[PDB]
Amino acid sequence: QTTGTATEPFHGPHQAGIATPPQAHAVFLGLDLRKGTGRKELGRLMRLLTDDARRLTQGRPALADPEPDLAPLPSRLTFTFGFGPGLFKAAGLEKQRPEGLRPLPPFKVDRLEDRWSGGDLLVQICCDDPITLAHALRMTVKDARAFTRVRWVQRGFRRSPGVQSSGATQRNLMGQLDGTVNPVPGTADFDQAVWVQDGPEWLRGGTTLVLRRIRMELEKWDEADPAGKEFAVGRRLTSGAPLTGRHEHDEPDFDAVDSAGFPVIAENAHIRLAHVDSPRLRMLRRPYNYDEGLTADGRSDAGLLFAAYQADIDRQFIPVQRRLDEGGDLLNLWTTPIGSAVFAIPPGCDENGWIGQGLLG
Amino acid sequence: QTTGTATEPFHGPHQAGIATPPQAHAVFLGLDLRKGTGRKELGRLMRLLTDDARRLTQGRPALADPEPDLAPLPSRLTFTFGFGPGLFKAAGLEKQRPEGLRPLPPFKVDRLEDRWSGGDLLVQICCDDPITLAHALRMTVKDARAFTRVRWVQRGFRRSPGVQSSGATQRNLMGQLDGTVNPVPGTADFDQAVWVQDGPEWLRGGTTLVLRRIRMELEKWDEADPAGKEFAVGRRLTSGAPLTGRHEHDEPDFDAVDSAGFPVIAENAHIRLAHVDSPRLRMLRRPYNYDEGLTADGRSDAGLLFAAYQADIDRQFIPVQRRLDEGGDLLNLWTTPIGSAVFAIPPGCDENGWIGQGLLG
Ligand code: HEM
Ligand code: HEM
Repeated sequence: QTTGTATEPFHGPHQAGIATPPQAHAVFLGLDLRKGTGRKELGRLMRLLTDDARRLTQGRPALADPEPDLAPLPSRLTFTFGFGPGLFKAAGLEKQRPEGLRPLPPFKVDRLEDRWSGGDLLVQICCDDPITLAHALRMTVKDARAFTRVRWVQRGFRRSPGVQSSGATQRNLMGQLDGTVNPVPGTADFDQAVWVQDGPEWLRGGTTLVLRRIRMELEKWDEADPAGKEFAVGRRLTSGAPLTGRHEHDEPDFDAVDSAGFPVIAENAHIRLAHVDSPRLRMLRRPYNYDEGLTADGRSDAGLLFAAYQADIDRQFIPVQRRLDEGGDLLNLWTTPIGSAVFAIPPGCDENGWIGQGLLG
Repeated sequence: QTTGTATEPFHGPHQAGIATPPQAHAVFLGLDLRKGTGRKELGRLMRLLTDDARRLTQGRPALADPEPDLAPLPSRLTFTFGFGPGLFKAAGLEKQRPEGLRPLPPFKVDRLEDRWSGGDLLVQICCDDPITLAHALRMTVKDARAFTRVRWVQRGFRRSPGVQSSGATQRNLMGQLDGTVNPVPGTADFDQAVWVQDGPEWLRGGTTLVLRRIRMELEKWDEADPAGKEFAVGRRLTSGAPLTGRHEHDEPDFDAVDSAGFPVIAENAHIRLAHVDSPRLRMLRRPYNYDEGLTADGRSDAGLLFAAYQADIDRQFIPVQRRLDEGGDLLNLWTTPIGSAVFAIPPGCDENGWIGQGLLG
């Protein structure tokens, strides 16, 4: 009943944390495999981590929990595990790597930093409470340290629980309503867009994650005229309505023109370039905001942990980003991708099973 | 009514953020004055910041707000401004610096880092929502940048709103219930312990802040035996009860002995060394937790933003810390102060007034 006692099921055909409505906090933990971590070792690793998530998400201490009193109040804690391209070579399982699971191709907007890119193994931990989250992260590292090195850890947040109603769209650190057009969990379009059905059999019921750390150049954004800001996106700042409508969820009319005959939503508006007509081909956007550090003279380092889930990186992610990589895409003046990683996310498990057992077992 | 629409009054005899029950998130912003920032400039600065807090805490955009749509949902946003020792020399107001407002004396446990210590000007921003908080921080830096350089920014969190009931004690990242013995806002003991009445007149109705960034050596803490953990503190881990009682709020009996004649609460137990018999001399503890970064092999960098408020640093803070600085203080094995700063926090203001006007006006 409480924000603190509420739980998310750990077991199911799918891993939690994907269809789960985004919780208030997230940590994306990126791990590289140690020299001796092969197929057997990854099995022991995933069995450890599986049981940790199984207990902690239900508010129970992990086995050998160093802080058992931090286990209760799970606050909708979820774990989502993902396998990077390198994990299949280390496992001797190159035959099982999906064809599209590989570093994204270069984009003109890219300013990618190694310290925010790549990784053999992802542990994505989401939770409505940051103390519960912190404990879950320590326990993960307690069992992963023998097998892996920490490549990076990216921390993000959304609104605190209760600040806005459930399902209402939340704003990003540019002040924009962010998440209006999105596959809805528990619809035909969602399952077909998100859950893998083709390709190697182990991944069916899983998905893929494209995780891109995108900096917001807020100093430049601030000085941008507000009417220019709406022209660049294709929607109004306060209402979130498309420029052709009046309410946030009005459907963007990409054929409307104005008095002078010009498109109401501009040719390079961000919702035009990013739109895909076929809903079943769309990506699931499930981002978190980040805010990290200030320089001496007061420049912010903040932006978006852009988390995209799709059944097929080549069909559903790369074309959109390629289309965004154009010159007239005005949002590129104010955003800069500084990190890129891709992960194959296995199906869920039941009792007696473990995450990744279909691949590594 | 909502966690998001709830507000804290900005105006009053005292600044908010001190007696205010701690909100879910905090940022402590440490600023050093630029070479040209004297008494007149500090007046313009404090008038800018005052009006920013006045509007933003009530869910209204600041003047020249770059992200006005991030102003609503204030979520109990508060600002607390503090003046460092150097601020009085730059203002030509050395006569008005409280005698005790100076860097803390050295302690044996100290491992102080310049990047977490000192500062001429504090902006402490607390809020139940991290997006609201982030916007408030950007607006603060927007108006402070011309006058100051950012020395440090320390970010901290407690439970999310709704995870525990109001007033229930929350745990720290060592799993300990933290905050049981504390002056209660709106009692004689609180007002006498917290609000300045003696010393220079401008500070009456204000207070002082001792802000110490204290790292938790969690790798060592984890390997410490649980019964040893309770012996070191003087209280039980799950219940929070003193070793002489059964419930969290039972009064510690510092005269009880066991069968063998030995003190039940040990001579160097952390609640014994830190206890002050006279409640009116106690400090107000209002800490935040921090969790920042992992090394390659999985060591955490986490701990406590220990925020202590008192009318008199020499009478109410330094003796306790000095008493904690002893050799048998076992908590010192697992905690390390890595940052120290002190601030004089002015009284509040009304409309037509501004924070610090009694000092700088
Ligand atoms: C910091 C970077 C970005 C910001 C601030 C941003 C912002 C927005 C905003 C304000 C909207 C309209 C509201 C909504 O429907 O969510 C939107 C829509 C969308 N964005 Fe972005 N976006 C960013 C990056 C990206 C990237 C890299 C992609 C890559 C695929 C992407 C894909 C989409 C899609 C598919 C939509 C839905 C458009 C539609 O069909 O109406 N966004 N974004
Ligand atoms: C990371 C460092 C620290 C940790 C983990 C810690 C933890 C605790 C715990 C678990 C308690 C008992 C529960 C409570 O009443 O809050 C306590 C009490 C207390 N602590 Fe600490 N503490 C730390 C540092 C400090 C420091 C530096 C001071 C400096 C004055 C201090 C002053 C006090 C006081 C006054 C009490 C109340 C004791 C009583 O009269 O019963 N603590 N602390």
